[PDB]
Amino acid sequence: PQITLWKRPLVTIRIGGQLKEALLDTGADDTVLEEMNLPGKWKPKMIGGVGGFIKVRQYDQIPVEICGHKVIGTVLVGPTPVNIIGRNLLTQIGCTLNF
Amino acid sequence: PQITLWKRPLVTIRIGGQLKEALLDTGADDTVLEEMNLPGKWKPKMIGGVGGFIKVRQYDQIPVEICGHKVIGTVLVGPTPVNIIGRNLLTQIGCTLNF
Ligand SMILES: CC(C)CN(C[C@@H](O)[C@H](Cc1ccccc1)NC(=O)O[C@H]1CO[C@H]2OCC[C@H]21)S(=O)(=O)c1ccc(N)cc1
Repeated sequence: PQITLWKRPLVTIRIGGQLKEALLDTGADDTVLEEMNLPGKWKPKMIGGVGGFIKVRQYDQIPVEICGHKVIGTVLVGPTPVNIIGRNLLTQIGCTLNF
Repeated sequence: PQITLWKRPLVTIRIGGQLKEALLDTGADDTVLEEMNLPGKWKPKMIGGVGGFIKVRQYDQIPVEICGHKVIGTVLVGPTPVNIIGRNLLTQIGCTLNF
């Protein structure tokens, strides 16, 4: 689709078997999801935004479905206030910004 | 133009007479710039991101030059780690996400 920005650009994703709403976020390097119990190997990481840093669990090579696009990559899990789809996955769905 | 997301979508803006680099940020409701002087009336606001909230100066009706496009809207100034162009101004340049 072509998504305008008058409202937040929210999409449905599926990850670890669960459906979620997430924000398509060109300002995010990495995808970051709210706290959930994902199985798999992970390593700790700190990410910085407005307000400072959060500790996240970094899971590599995770399958995610985003509006019908089946992708595989890194997902960070921790205390973000909103589920965010970052550039690492935006590039896999072929997302561009146009003006 | 159409901007891919392999790299951060960084652009040159002009605000208050000065050239700056900024991030085109679809996950930001609002435009937030690093501490700077700016003429005009302002009022204090809190804005919230990953890590918590920061206190900013809200200036309304500020002209911003973005990639050759002159727009006018709200600019928040404060201790953000990066200059971020949010939807309030992305909409003014006709920006969309496409995939
Ligand atoms: C500040 C950016 C350089 C990076 N941020 C992404 C950004 O799009 C967040 C994404 C975001 C969105 C909502 C809540 C938290 C974070 N937006 C944000 O801080 O916007 C603020 C300014 O306008 C307001 O509207 C939304 C919050 C305010 S970030 O969330 O901190 C972030 C940082 C690193 C990664 N990997 C993923 C996300």
